[PDB]
Amino acid sequence: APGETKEDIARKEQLKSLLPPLDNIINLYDFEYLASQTLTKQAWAYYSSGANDEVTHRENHNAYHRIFFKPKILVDVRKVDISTDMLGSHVDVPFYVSATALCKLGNPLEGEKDVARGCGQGVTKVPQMISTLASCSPEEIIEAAPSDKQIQWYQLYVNSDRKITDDLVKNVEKLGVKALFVTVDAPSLGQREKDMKLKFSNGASRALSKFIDPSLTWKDIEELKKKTKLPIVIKGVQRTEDVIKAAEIGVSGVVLSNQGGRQLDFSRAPIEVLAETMPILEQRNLKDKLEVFVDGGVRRGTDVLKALCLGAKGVGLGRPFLYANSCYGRNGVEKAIEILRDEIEMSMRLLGVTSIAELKPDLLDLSTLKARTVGVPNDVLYNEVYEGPTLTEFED
Amino acid sequence: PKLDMNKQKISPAEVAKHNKPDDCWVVINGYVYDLTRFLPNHPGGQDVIKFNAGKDVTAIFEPLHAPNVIDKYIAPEKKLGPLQGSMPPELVCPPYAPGETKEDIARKEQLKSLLPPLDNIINLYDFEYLASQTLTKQAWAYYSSGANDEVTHRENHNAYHRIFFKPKILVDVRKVDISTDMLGSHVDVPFYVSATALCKLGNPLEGEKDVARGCGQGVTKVPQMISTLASCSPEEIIEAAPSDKQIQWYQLYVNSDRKITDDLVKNVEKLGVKALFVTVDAPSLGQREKDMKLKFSNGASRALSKFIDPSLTWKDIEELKKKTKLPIVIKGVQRTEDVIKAAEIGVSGVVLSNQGGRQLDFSRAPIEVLAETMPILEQRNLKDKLEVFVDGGVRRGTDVLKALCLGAKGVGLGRPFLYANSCYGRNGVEKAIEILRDEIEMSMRLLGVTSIAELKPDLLDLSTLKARTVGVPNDVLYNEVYEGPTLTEFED
Ligand code: HEM
Ligand SMILES: Cc1cc2nc3c(=O)[nH]c(=O)nc-3n(C[C@H](O)[C@H](O)[C@H](O)COP(=O)(O)O)c2cc1C
Ligand SMILES: Cc1cc2nc3c(=O)[nH]c(=O)nc-3n(C[C@H](O)[C@H](O)[C@H](O)COP(=O)(O)O)c2cc1C
Repeated sequence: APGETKEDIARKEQLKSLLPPLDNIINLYDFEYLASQTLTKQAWAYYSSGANDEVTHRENHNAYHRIFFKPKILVDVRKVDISTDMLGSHVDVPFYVSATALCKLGNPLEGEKDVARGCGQGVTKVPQMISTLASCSPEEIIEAAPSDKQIQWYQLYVNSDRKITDDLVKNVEKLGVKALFVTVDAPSLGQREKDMKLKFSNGASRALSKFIDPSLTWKDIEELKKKTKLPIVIKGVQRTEDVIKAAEIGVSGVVLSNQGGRQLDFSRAPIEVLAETMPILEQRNLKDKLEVFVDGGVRRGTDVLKALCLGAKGVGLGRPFLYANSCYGRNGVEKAIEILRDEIEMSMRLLGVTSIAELKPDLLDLSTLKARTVGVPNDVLYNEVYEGPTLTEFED
Repeated sequence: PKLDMNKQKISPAEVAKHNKPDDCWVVINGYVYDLTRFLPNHPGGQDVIKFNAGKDVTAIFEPLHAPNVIDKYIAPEKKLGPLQGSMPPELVCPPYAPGETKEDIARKEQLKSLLPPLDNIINLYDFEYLASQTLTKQAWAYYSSGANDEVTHRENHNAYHRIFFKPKILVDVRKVDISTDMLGSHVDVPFYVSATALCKLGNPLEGEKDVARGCGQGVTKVPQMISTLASCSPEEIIEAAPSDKQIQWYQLYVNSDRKITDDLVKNVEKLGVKALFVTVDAPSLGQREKDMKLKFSNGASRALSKFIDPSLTWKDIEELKKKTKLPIVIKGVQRTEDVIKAAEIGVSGVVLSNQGGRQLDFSRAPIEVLAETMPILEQRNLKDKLEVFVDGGVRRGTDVLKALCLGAKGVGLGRPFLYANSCYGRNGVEKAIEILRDEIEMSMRLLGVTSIAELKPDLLDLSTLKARTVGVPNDVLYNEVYEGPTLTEFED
């Protein structure tokens, strides 16, 4: 606690349903606000933070905005269809809760259970990665799913102990789960400063966690494809050339990620990555060779749509659901599933197409995609004195 | 210093009569000195000694200059003779508090070990924030400011942000190696301490010495380039320095009295510093507004000083080269052609620097330069003729990294070690070091590489290097009118 000024009772009156009626809620940002000051300093830090200066973090969201829509007109759109298949499941929606370690932190009672409950409770059901570090037992989780259609997914951090892993691997292949997400981006953890900052007060490879095997490789991989039947997605790719390495070692999926930028500041945003990639995957003919996935930044229908439009087999969010959960639990979480589904939906029509398959790039103004500028330090001295036009008054 | 002479005598209200900065005598410690000559030529504005002339002064001189100061820069016969008795009070100078207010107590008692534990600091920025609350309205002023509209200084840093990474994945990075080597010696870390002047302002007490300490003492250890305008002597800073395998570099401002210089050099070469970095981007003293803005709440070329000689020229560097065994580095190059010229005279390296924005506002980011330049160095088959350095504005290891992949042999920080030393002294400095090295190692890891030679342009997303932008000066009236959307509530 101990940033926990008995103010846990500012927090308390807030949680203490100060929260609005879970349907006054309007977008994913709404969750996130309520989250930011009801959760614990400690939880909120863990969750919110990002690598160092938190550019890549923020950059991932913004890069969506170099991208604008060319939409399509007088296209009959009474009915739109928004579903698609991932790793040959077929899939309500085309986005996916994703793997968000320690939810017991903002959901003490329920944890990532409240998540699955969430992705299955509702007319809509969506996938789920299960962090290799949940607050819960894979079993404890994998069991609170209602619909037996709800799909489910293992993200896994290899180990040091090629044993413990070779165990969980099949331990989980035992319990159901339709694939493997190996999270390569995370040999060390990143220096998530908002965390450290209260984990006290309020040659140092102390920040390589040894759950993660900092020594992972393409062998260790081309291995594990053999030690299993499940498919494999390499979560955390960060360039073109690595992508091709999955393509060649012929694995299955990829996520273009950087862990919500919690990893390395000045990593690019995945949407940039996607965008340069996909088209190369035309000219090699590894075109269908590989499902590609994208994450982080994602807060709107539009975001998602854009991703798709660009190539994504499927798009992932963490935080949003992560807040969702921690304060309406599984209900919160499914409203989320609800929310984001509608944005996908209305936009789809205003966009002029009816199947996710119909989502091709030509629907995108992609001409500014690389306008990723840094302006010059505006002029302190002159702005300070300058003074602007003013609006007419009102009387007396 | 001292002198004594033997002979002369003198007086507690008749040398009170030279105050006219035309005719200038003063009394320092025991002794009396004719100024009139050196006046216009004295590093920190000339000015401050018009405004104090015909006094004692020790208040003012003592705690902020180098020792052997007199007995280096003045002739044996300005060294006039003893004061007999003293002088009366105003007519012996209280030092030296431009803008200070019995508030060096909001200050004092903030320093009031009120300052966090050194293990609390997490980046370079916090030193600077601390520093900024504790240092002296001038110590802050001076350390912190840059020329003019302060634009090259922010740009030096911001420029790093138009570079992004392309990291390598699945690479065994259990062990990584940030050491590298520089200019002949081999080094622990790929970056150094640039020279800063007067640290005794922020560390009134050991100044440049605690820096030498902070980079010698720990297990990771680092190159200190020493300023020709240190608060301490070099002798001091060099027999200050705790470690043997520690390494120290001299920065030269060449005097107009090319002798004084030639002695500086031979002497430093004897305490075996290891390189000389001749700083060339200060023929005039650039103009540091916030620092001026002090005096005034209390020429045309009052910015020259026979001290920093403003007429040094490649012939001069080429003639330096023959009087010395130390490798020469030219500090403050700002574009590709003067880099090649250095190459063509075969000096042994250059620093791309613009002194951290203090000199010429609208100098470039030395990052951007280095980018444009290095490849050029290739196409002239003049690749490794030349070690390239780079400074200004570097605040996180990713920065350092970005420069290394770019070709830099090495990178310098200035203020952060200053602010660090200032608040915290030698552990301050080391602590910084440590902070930085960790960042580097850690990101060097995330990037998918294990040693410094594997940093390379193939790791960088350069595609928006050049995107320095200026946005159209935009829309007070509309912005004023637009109400943006809004997040939901909680319920009273
Ligand atoms: C007599 C031989 C002297 C020598 C060799 C000398 C040398 C120096 C040097 C290297 C500096 C650092 C300034 C910078 O940032 O550019 C300095 C600054 C300073 N000097 Fe001296 N100085 C001398 C005499 C004096 C005298 C007579 C005074 C009378 C007060 C004086 C007062 C100061 C002060 C107050 C500063 C710091 C102010 C600032 O630049 O913000 N010095 N001097
Ligand atoms: C609080 C938190 C915990 C995370 N834990 C994991 C994890 O255990 N394993 C994993 O592969 N990704 C982890 N991630 C990364 C995500 O799966 C995902 O890449 C990310 O959140 C995408 O960005 P976004 O949150 O803004 O939507 C986590 C992210 C957050 C915010
Ligand atoms: C307070 C101060 C004093 C300086 N004095 C000198 C000096 O005497 N000689 C020199 O060559 N450079 C001097 N410099 C410039 C640097 O050595 C260096 O180029 C600069 O500090 C690099 O930028 P940074 O402070 O953003 O890291 C000084 C810089 C500062 C900030």
